[PDB]
Amino acid sequence: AIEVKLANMEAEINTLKSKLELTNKLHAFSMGKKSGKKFFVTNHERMPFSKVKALCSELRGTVAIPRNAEENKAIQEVAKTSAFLGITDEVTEGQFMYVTGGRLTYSNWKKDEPNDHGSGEDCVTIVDNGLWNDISCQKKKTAVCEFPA
Amino acid sequence: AIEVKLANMEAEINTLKSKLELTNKLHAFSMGKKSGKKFFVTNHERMPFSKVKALCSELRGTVAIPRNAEENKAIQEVAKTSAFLGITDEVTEGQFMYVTGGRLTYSNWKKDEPNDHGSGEDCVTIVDNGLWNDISCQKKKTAVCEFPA
Amino acid sequence: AIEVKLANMEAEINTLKSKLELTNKLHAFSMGKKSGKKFFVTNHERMPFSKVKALCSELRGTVAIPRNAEENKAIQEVAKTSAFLGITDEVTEGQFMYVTGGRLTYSNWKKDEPNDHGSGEDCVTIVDNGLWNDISCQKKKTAVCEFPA
Ligand SMILES: CO[C@@H]1O[C@H](CO)[C@@H](O[C@@H]2O[C@H](CO)[C@H](O)[C@H](O[C@]3(C(=O)O)C[C@H](O)[C@@H](NC(C)=O)[C@H]([C@H](O)[C@H](O)CO)O3)[C@H]2O)[C@H](O[C@@H]2O[C@@H](C)[C@@H](O)[C@@H](O)[C@@H]2O)[C@H]1NC(C)=O
Ligand SMILES: CO[C@@H]1O[C@H](CO)[C@@H](O[C@@H]2O[C@H](CO)[C@H](O)[C@H](O[C@]3(C(=O)O)C[C@H](O)[C@@H](NC(C)=O)[C@H]([C@H](O)[C@H](O)CO)O3)[C@H]2O)[C@H](O[C@@H]2O[C@@H](C)[C@@H](O)[C@@H](O)[C@@H]2O)[C@H]1NC(C)=O
Ligand SMILES: CC(=O)N[C@@H]1[C@@H](O[C@@H]2O[C@@H](C)[C@@H](O)[C@@H](O)[C@@H]2O)[C@H](O[C@@H]2O[C@H](CO)[C@H](O)[C@H](O[C@]3(C(=O)O)C[C@H](O)[C@@H](NC(C)=O)[C@H]([C@H](O)[C@H](O)CO)O3)[C@H]2O)[C@@H](CO)O[C@H]1O
Ligand SMILES: [Ca+2]
Ligand SMILES: [Ca+2]
Ligand SMILES: [Ca+2]
Ligand SMILES: [Ca+2]
Ligand SMILES: [Ca+2]
Ligand SMILES: [Ca+2]
Ligand SMILES: [Ca+2]
Ligand SMILES: [Ca+2]
Ligand SMILES: [Ca+2]
Ligand SMILES: [Ca+2]
Ligand SMILES: [Cl-]
Ligand SMILES: [Cl-]
Ligand SMILES: [Cl-]
Repeated sequence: AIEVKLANMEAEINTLKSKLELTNKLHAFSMGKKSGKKFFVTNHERMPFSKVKALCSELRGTVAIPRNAEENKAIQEVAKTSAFLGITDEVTEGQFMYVTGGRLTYSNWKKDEPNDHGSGEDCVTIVDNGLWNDISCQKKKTAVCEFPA
Repeated sequence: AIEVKLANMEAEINTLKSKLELTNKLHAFSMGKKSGKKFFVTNHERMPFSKVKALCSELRGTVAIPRNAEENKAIQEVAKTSAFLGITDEVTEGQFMYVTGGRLTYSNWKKDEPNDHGSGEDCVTIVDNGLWNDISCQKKKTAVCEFPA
Repeated sequence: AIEVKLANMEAEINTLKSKLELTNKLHAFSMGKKSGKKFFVTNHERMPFSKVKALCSELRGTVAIPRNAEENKAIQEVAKTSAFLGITDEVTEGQFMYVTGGRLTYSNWKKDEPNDHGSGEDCVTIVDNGLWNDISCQKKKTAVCEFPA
């Protein structure tokens, strides 16, 4: 009994792992994930940058980061309203870095941005026209998480 | 060896349990669940109150209940049409109680309601405007379930 | 004690099986699944018929098939644009069959369709008004899958 029951349970676990993987595939599909492309998801809730970071991390994702014009538009369509991007110059003023590390490979700043206006702006929002503007990380913007391709 | 196989399998199970919980979190988020707020969801099907109660229970949820104006609006936008609420006055006419227990606190009655019209109306529906109207439980209204915050 | 650990593992696995099924049920409900009815899902991605079939099959579903006017309207609403249906006359020109087997019964062909235009058209697409047209399986249309009732 012992060894047989153990061997079976191993098959039971393997079966459940496959089922859960398929469930995740179906869930990603319904969330709009295109084949071989990373995808963006939002609950349409507005919150400060720190809360967005924590939220996406818990979901094992990251704050949405556009690496090109296509992805920039994609985020825009998902968010619908101004949302935070996973880009800040919190570590060193003037040096915008990805929250995942590294300097920007792609940008789409509005004229005269980023300006660190007034009291300061260390976060980035993608406006309702695709251009970027740095804003206060304390302002409440739409939470948009990104998941791997 | 057996003890090692067993320990290793317990580890796989814990990981799988954590992974499914993550799947649940991401799903709720994609469906609009806000931070620290109850999750309201509908399949847009209209049915009698008894079926709504049965359906939500099968999903391990309950018929949506607005505890305040904020939740009332949240349910209003998920339903979009007239939907049953988890409130009835079947025990003592005029005394509305939540299906999960307790006396009705927050209410948002429409003018001249509740009127227990005709043969009697013991269920409650949140109509398009967000206001409430008492209606026969046998009538078919949208099914909206609620899950914990 | 080995046997005690084994029995707990079985209870852990069975609890996990039930929870995964609850997750699947809740996901179907959120996707608009009506009681005792099959449901449809789409990621809004356009691809050739062979790709759609492969995708749905991988998710344990099939390319959407309207068996009546109700299902047709439902698919039309999910798709939003022209999408492939799980119906083709690839095996024998002129005789449309469901990808899962059997000859086509209910149909909703547009005026003067099907016409196997030019070199040929063996796949079927549901257009914006809900009517059908036969087209090349090589063309890219929205991927819409159906899952069991
Ligand atoms: C004066 O106050 C208002 O009076 C009207 C009419 O009595 C109420 O609306 C009726 O509500 C009853 C609920 O028991 C029914 O829904 C009536 O509707 C039908 C019906 O019985 O199903 C619709 C049928 O199509 C109709 N038959 C035909 C052949 O047309 C049928 C007959 O006319 C009826 O049997 C004759 O007695 O009537 C409604 O007309 C108002 O109640 C409010 O609105 C309704 C629609 C419900 O939502 C109630 O919960 C509301 O209180 C009532 N309003 C107030 C403020 O008192
Ligand atoms: C009178 O009957 C009607 O005839 C027209 C013209 O042939 C059909 O429309 C064509 O259908 C074919 C189906 O294979 C293609 O969709 C044609 O479209 C293209 C194409 O071949 O992809 C579009 C290309 O952009 C175009 N090329 C350029 C450079 O512009 C190309 C060329 O014109 C063509 O290849 C030259 O050889 O045409 C359609 O024009 C009608 O078919 C029906 O409507 C179309 C749009 C499809 O939905 C078909 O499945 C429909 O049956 C046809 N209608 C009927 C009722 O018989
Ligand atoms: C190109 C440029 O430099 N433009 C300047 C404006 O900044 C641009 O637009 C604003 C809206 C932001 O998007 C910037 O990122 C962008 O560069 C600038 O506008 C002012 O910017 C500051 C940024 O620190 C701020 O957004 C001002 O709005 C608020 C504020 O957040 O501080 C909005 C608050 O709701 C409001 N408070 C209340 C209680 O209503 C405050 C409040 O009025 C001030 O704190 C009072 O001191 O303002 C926004 O106006 C503009 C300002 O002069 O200058 C442009 O050159
Ligand atoms: Ca700074
Ligand atoms: Ca700055
Ligand atoms: Ca700025
Ligand atoms: Ca009564
Ligand atoms: Ca009553
Ligand atoms: Ca009434
Ligand atoms: Ca053919
Ligand atoms: Ca012809
Ligand atoms: Ca053909
Ligand atoms: Ca045709
Ligand atoms: Cl800041
Ligand atoms: Cl009643
Ligand atoms: Cl073809």
